[PDB]
Amino acid sequence: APVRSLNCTLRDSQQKSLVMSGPYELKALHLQGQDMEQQVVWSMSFVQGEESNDKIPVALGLKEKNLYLSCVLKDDKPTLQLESVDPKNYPKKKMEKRFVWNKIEINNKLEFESAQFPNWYISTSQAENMPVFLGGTKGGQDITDWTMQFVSS
Repeated sequence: APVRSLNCTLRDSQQKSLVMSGPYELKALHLQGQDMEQQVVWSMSFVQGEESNDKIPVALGLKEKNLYLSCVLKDDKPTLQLESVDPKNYPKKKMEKRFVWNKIEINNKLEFESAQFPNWYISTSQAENMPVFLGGTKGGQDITDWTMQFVSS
């Protein structure tokens, strides 16, 4: 097949799950039991780019939906957003740079660094039910570590 993908869910190091807040926004919160069902399921694609043993470029989109995690400048600052794309042309092996994320395997966790903006990571707040955002600080007050779970697809 052209581009390879696998389905998964993501949780931050504080065990918070992701749910689609608005139409183009994600929020992180502690979920368990029935609520679990609300969590977003992703289709992670292995696209083209600078690769390494612990740095794999990927694209992140919602499963079965033409929505992808993108990186753009807003108020002179790298920002995260969910972007709509033509459902016929995606996903592809050569994704536009703003859609590429470097999946980094640290200790036993994962970090998602923007390919566009070096050292900017998909982060979550310690707080409950807050938006997921792009952060440029490491080891600070915000969470930048994740674990992924593979789903039967």
